[PDB]
This record gives sequence, structure tokens and C-alpha cells, in this order.
Amino acid sequence: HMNSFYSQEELKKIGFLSVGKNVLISKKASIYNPGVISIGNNVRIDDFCILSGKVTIGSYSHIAAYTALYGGEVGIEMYDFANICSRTIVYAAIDDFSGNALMGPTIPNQYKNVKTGKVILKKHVIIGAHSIIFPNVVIGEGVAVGAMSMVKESLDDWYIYVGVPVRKIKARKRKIVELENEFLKSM
Amino acid sequence: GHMNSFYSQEELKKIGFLSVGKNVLISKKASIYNPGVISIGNNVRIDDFCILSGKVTIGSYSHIAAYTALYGGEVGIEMYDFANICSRTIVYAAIDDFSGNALMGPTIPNQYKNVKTGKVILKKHVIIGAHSIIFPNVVIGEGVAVGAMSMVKESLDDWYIYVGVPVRKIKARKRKIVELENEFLKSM
Amino acid sequence: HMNSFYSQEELKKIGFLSVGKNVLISKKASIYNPGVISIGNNVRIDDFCILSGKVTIGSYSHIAAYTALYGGEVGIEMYDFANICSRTIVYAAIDDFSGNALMGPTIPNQYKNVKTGKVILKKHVIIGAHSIIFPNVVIGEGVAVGAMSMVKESLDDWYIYVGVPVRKIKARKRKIVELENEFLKSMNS
Ligand SMILES: *SCCNC(=O)CCNC(=O)[C@H](O)C(C)(C)COP(=O)(O)OP(=O)(O)OC[C@H]1O[C@@H](n2cnc3c(N)ncnc32)[C@H](O)[C@@H]1OP(=O)(O)O
Ligand SMILES: *SCCNC(=O)CCNC(=O)[C@H](O)C(C)(C)COP(=O)(O)OP(=O)(O)OC[C@H]1O[C@@H](n2cnc3c(N)ncnc32)[C@H](O)[C@@H]1OP(=O)(O)O
Ligand SMILES: *SCCNC(=O)CCNC(=O)[C@H](O)C(C)(C)COP(=O)(O)OP(=O)(O)OC[C@H]1O[C@@H](n2cnc3c(N)ncnc32)[C@H](O)[C@@H]1OP(=O)(O)O
Ligand SMILES: Cc1cn([C@H]2C[C@H](O)[C@@H](COP(=O)(O)OP(=O)(O)O[C@H]3O[C@H](C)[C@@H](N)[C@H](O)[C@H]3O)O2)c(=O)[nH]c1=O
Ligand SMILES: Cc1cn([C@H]2C[C@H](O)[C@@H](COP(=O)(O)OP(=O)(O)O[C@H]3O[C@H](C)[C@@H](N)[C@H](O)[C@H]3O)O2)c(=O)[nH]c1=O
Ligand SMILES: Cc1cn([C@H]2C[C@H](O)[C@@H](COP(=O)(O)OP(=O)(O)O[C@H]3O[C@H](C)[C@@H](N)[C@H](O)[C@H]3O)O2)c(=O)[nH]c1=O
Ligand SMILES: [Cl-]
Repeated sequence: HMNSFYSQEELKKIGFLSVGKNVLISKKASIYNPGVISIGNNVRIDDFCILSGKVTIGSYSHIAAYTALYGGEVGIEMYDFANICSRTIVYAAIDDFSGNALMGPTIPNQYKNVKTGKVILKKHVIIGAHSIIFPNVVIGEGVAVGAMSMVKESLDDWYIYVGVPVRKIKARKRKIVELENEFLKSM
Repeated sequence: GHMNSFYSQEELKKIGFLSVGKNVLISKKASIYNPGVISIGNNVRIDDFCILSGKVTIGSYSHIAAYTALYGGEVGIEMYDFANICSRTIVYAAIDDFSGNALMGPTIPNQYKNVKTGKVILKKHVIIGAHSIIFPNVVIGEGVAVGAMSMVKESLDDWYIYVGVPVRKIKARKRKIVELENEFLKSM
Repeated sequence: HMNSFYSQEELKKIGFLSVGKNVLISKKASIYNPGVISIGNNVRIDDFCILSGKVTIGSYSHIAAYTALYGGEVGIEMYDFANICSRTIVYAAIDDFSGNALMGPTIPNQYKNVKTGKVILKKHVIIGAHSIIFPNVVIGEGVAVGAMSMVKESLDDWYIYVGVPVRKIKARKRKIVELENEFLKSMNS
């Protein structure tokens, strides 16, 4: 009732492709295929998350509770200082909604029409709570997506976007760049 | 436990479903309440952190993705074959009156509430997009797709795509899947 | 496959600052720092709930499944007959989104700009499913917010609000206060 994280010792036994230091991962998260999951330094992953398939997270990243990263074979990668608020989903693959294909894991591949492509969250990206990131997009450096937003296309750097699907509403301030440098120097 | 969280077939048998078919993959991390009123057909996968509570009937060739709640209550939620539900969806067969005419929820005796109930049926080939909510007494017509983050309070016409809160019809669903279903069952 | 609630024996082992009678808490919920968590009578908290930090719940309240109450230091408080539909998040603190500050628990405080403020849900508040309430917000007595709502500012009493962010759409009926009084009167005589 203080925390649910793995000890450093249990972390080493998971079998991650790579795992940094100061990594706090909830025992109530699910991790599938850990040998294609890579995690940098100073990363917290909270209860009821799902990481499945190829996922790469850098350093100084919080993946908050309920967040699903479905990396599949193509991968999701997050750069340093990116953070995801609770209940986000990032899909690297999704079925065709149009009616031109059967759907999902109970059906053989030949009848489906999966949209897939690597998803990247660049440095300083923040994803607002209850958001969905669809496949084959890059969320630009310093981009903020508001809560309950839906993204289907790559997003231009250093803007804040809101809505379903998102629209640009204003520039993201770049003082965090200054602070990153100040912070890193301080160490 | 880093490959999958599903029950073995011998484990499923011990849950005590009204009926459960073959090639059924149900996460040990999902919750299942009143399994004696739940039935599940063949080739079904239900993922981590789902909840199925009360009367839920699922056919064959269906994925209920992670975090989905199917609150069937006493009236029931029914999905037909080839229906699927994306992550984080909720389907309610019963909900409390929000007007201010009634008290609300499970801590309150029934005489003070005014629960709206009605079966929710998803017909063949329905797909429900992620983070959606379906409310009681709604028939989601054959082949309907509902987009992500959509809210459905009324029945939806067959073979159309709907989006928004609450949903609006935006374009017809293609029906190539009907051929595909036939070609796939014919392969078997 | 009947229910996931802690027995009364298990509950007493949790360590709440205060917990009342007829408290039904899912063992599949997460409770962090129960020492600052107070719960009244006739409360139900479902599977995959998270309660973390300073949370005070009154009586006749259902916290439905997936709901997360991040009370932090400043606290989240719910008055009696308040209820929260599934998959809501209530934040008593959040990071600055603007780009003026670094973010999240991996960064020291001096580089962040956290907004914080007590969040209060008054009597008879209902929060629709899949909603978010932000910090420093008082949800007025009898307020309903609809499904998928986002609330960043305090809400005036006895109205229904919907949308992201919410707008006031209609009055909420007050018959519920007459029912509260009827209900409580029957418990007494
Ligand atoms: S990690 C903990 C989780 N934190 C969060 O999820 C925080 C998310 N914050 C937000 O979604 C904010 O609302 C942001 C995106 C930061 C915008 O806040 P601002 O204060 O910068 O802007 P306004 O509130 O003035 O709104 C600007 C226009 O955008 C609409 N809008 C704001 N937020 C959203 C969301 N999330 N979804 C849809 N629309 C949103 C406002 O209605 C406003 O629209 P106009 O058309 O200009 O009125
Ligand atoms: S099972 C794993 C999870 N998969 C999903 O949740 C997939 C959900 N897919 C979608 O929500 C798509 O956006 C769908 C519904 C398939 C629509 O995509 P289309 O490519 O057919 O259409 P457009 O992107 O051109 O959009 C048409 C109009 O509808 C608005 N819109 C699209 N999607 C939504 C949602 N989910 N919610 C509200 N509105 C939505 C677009 O803004 C566009 O609007 P106009 O007003 O016509 O410009
Ligand atoms: S605890 C179990 C979970 N229960 C719930 O989440 C129930 C939530 N209920 C709702 O969200 C209802 O839609 C409420 C808010 C009670 C409104 O229902 P009403 O029947 O009173 O109102 P209408 O359907 O006539 O809608 C009024 C206007 O509001 C728009 N709207 C309704 N609901 C929403 C939500 N959730 N989000 C955004 N907008 C919403 C309708 O489109 C309508 O708009 P107009 O511009 O007036 O047409
Ligand atoms: C959400 C969640 C929390 N926890 C545990 C570990 C966390 O350290 C603890 C608190 O997490 P939280 O997200 O509720 O709060 P945090 O946002 O970490 O903030 C906390 O630490 C800060 C440095 C202080 N400034 C805050 O006042 C204190 O609330 O609970 C888990 O173990 N798993 C979880 O999923
Ligand atoms: C989401 C989830 C996943 N898992 C386990 C079992 C799954 O078989 C495995 C991966 O599931 P997933 O949803 O991440 O991915 P799937 O949609 O099953 O897809 C995967 O298999 C396919 C046949 C291949 N075509 C894909 O490239 C590979 O990603 O993880 C669970 O045990 N429980 C879960 O809730
Ligand atoms: C959502 C959830 C349910 N459960 C268990 C406990 C509950 O008694 C049971 C059913 O809960 P539910 O939320 O599906 O349904 P309820 O809203 O409790 O409704 C039901 O029970 C009432 C006493 C009756 N008055 C109703 O007619 C019957 O449908 O499942 C859990 O143990 N944990 C959970 O998170
Ligand atoms: Cl969730």
C-alpha cells in the first residue's frame, strides 16, 4: 500500500532487451515479449499499463496508469523527456474499419487489411489523458496533445493540438529546452 | 508471465460459464462475475483488465480488447459472430437516471432509483472503436462501425459508420466483408 | 466469480485513516497511502480503481471500475450521495502543459510548474463515465457531468454539463433531495 513497483532485482529477471537505472515498473502492469522492450534511465510505468511487442522508451519518462503501448512488430519508440498521461493508447497496427476487410486476432491474415507503421514520440512530447495515437505517425518534438484527443497523422513540431481528430490550437513554448539543459548540467 | 495471461482450457472449464466453446482465450487479468449467465462461442479472445458481469452472450470470431467492460446485468448484452470491440469500451445494459429525478447506484435501495434497462445487441460484423460507450436498449445494426471515442444512446442503422458524442452517421460501411466471411468459412 | 471485495477482516489490515461500515472495496483496486484515506459508510469501490494520496469519501457513494482518484497532498473530497461512473480520473495535481516547465514524477520539483488545488464533489454530484476532472475544482451540489466530459473550472450547483471542456446545458432536478430525506427518514424510524 506504498507502491507496486518491481525491485531492481526482479527487474533484471524480466528479460528486457535493455533496462536502465532508476526504472520503476508496476507489478500490476502487463509486459508481453519483454525481449523486444527497451527502457532507458529514470522511467516509471504505472498500474494496469500494457506494454506488448516492440516498445522503446528513453530516459525521464512517465507512462501513467492504464496506458497501453501496442508495439506489435513495427515498434513504438519514445525519445527522452516524453511522457504519457493515464489511459492513453498507442497502436502500431490497427485493422481496417472500412468494411473491406475482416478484423482482429481471431481471423487469419489473408482476410485482413492491417494499417501498420512505426510510431515515434519525439523529445518533450506530452500526451494528454484518455488519448489515442494511431499507427505510422511521428508526434513531433515538443508536441503536446490535449486530453481525449485522437491522432491519425504525424504532428508538426512544437504545437499543442486538441480534439477528435486533433487540430492545432497554439505553439508549445520552448522553455523546456532551456530547462532540460539546466537540469542536465545540474547533474 | 510474459507471453500471455490466458487461462488454459482446463482452467476455463472451472470458471463455470453457461457455455464456452473452443479456441477461447480469456485473460486471467480480466474479471468475470456471474459466469453461469455468460456464454461464449468459438474463437474468442478477451484481454487483460476487461470486466464481464451478469448476462453477456458472445458468438464466434470475436475479440474483446483490453479494459473493455460489458455490464450485462439482468437484461443482457449480446454480440453475434464476427463482432469485435476495441480497447477501453463500456457497454451498459442498465444505467441510473441522470436527470435529478432519482437517487443513483448500488448503495441506494431500488425504490429510490429509476434505472434505465434494455438489452444491447451488436449484430454480425459490428466493430466498436476504442474508448467508446454504448448505453442501454440499443441495437447496433449488422456491419455497423462506430469510431473511436464515440457515444451511442440510440439504435444504429445497418452497414453505416458513425462517429462522435453522441454519434452521427458519416458514410456507409463497405460490405466486402460479407464476401470475405463466405470465402473464409468456405476455406474451412 | 461472485465478487472481489475485501472481507471486513482484510479491510482493517489496510490501515485507512478512517473506514465505516458496509464498505465494499475490490482487491483488484490499488490503494496507495491508506493512512490519509477516509471513507464513510455504504461505499463501493470497484476493480482497477486507483486511490492514491489524500482522498476523503463520505457515505452512499459508488466509485465505479477503472476510476482513479489522485489526491496527492492537497486532496480530493466527495460529500455524501456523490457517485463516479467508470473510467473517470480526478486530479488534485497536474503538470503545466504549456512548455514552460518539465513534467512528471521523473523530474525534480524545481524544474516543474505543478498546478494543485483541492477537488471537491458536493452532495449528489454524478460524474459520467470516461470523464476527467482537473485540479482546484469544486463540483457544485447536485451537478451532473455527462460521459466523456472534461472539467477544468468549478461548476455551479444543480446544472447538467457536457463536453470537452464542459458547457452547462440544462438544470438538474432537485427531487433527489426529497428522496435523500425520505431515504434517511426510513433508516431512523
Ligand atoms: S498527465 C496528467 C494529464 N493531463 C492532461 O491531460 C492535461 C490536458 N490539458 C488540456 O487538454 C488543456 O485543455 C490544454 C490542451 C493544455 C489546453 O488548455 P489551454 O488553457 O492552453 O487552452 P484553452 O483551455 O484556452 O482552450 C483552447 C481551445 O481548445 C479547446 N480545448 C482545450 N482542451 C481541449 C481538449 N482537451 N479537447 C478538445 N478541445 C480542447 C478549448 O475549448 C478552446 O477552444 P476554442 O474553440 O478556442 O474556444
Ligand atoms: S480495434 C482498435 C481501435 N481502432 C479504432 O478505434 C479505429 C477507429 N477509427 C476511427 O475513428 C476513424 O476516424 C473512422 C471512424 C474509421 C473514420 O475514418 P475515415 O478515414 O473513414 O474518415 P475521416 O478520417 O475522413 O473522417 C470523416 C469525418 O469524421 C470525423 N471523424 C473521424 N473519426 C472520428 C471520431 N472517431 N470521432 C469523431 N469524429 C470523427 C472527421 O473529423 C471527418 O469530419 P468532417 O466533419 O467530415 O471533416
Ligand atoms: S454511472 C454509469 C454511466 N452513465 C453515464 O455516463 C450517463 C451519462 N449521460 C449523458 O452523458 C447524457 O447524454 C446526459 C448528459 C444526461 C444528457 O442526456 P439528455 O437526454 O438530458 O440530453 P440530450 O441527449 O438531449 O442532449 C442534450 C445536448 O447535449 C449533447 N450531449 C448529450 N450528452 C453529451 C455528452 N456526454 N457529451 C457531449 N455532449 C452531449 C447532445 O448532443 C445535445 O446537444 P444539442 O446541441 O442540444 O443537440
Ligand atoms: C499511480 C500509482 C502510484 N503508485 C505509488 C508509487 C508512488 O510514489 C505513490 C504516489 O504516486 P502518485 O502518482 O499518486 O503521486 P505522485 O504524482 O508520484 O506525487 C507524489 O510524490 C511527489 C514527489 C510529491 N510531490 C507528491 O505530493 C506525491 O503525491 O503511489 C504506484 O505504486 N502505482 C501507481 O500506479
Ligand atoms: C493485449 C494482450 C496481449 N496478450 C498477449 C497474448 C498475445 O498473443 C500477445 C500479443 O498480443 P497483441 O494484442 O500485442 O498483438 P496481436 O494483435 O495478437 O498481434 C500479434 O500476433 C499476430 C499473429 C501478429 N500478426 C502480430 O504482429 C503480433 O503483434 O500478448 C495478453 O496475454 N493479454 C492481453 O491483454
Ligand atoms: C463491477 C464489479 C462487480 N463486482 C461483483 C460485485 C457485484 O455484486 C457483482 C455485480 O455488479 P454489477 O456492477 O455488474 O451490477 P450491479 O449494478 O451491482 O447490479 C446487480 O447487483 C445488484 C445488487 C442488483 N440490485 C442488480 O439487479 C444486479 O444486476 O459483481 C465486483 O466484484 N467488482 C467489480 O468491479
Ligand atoms: Cl481504463
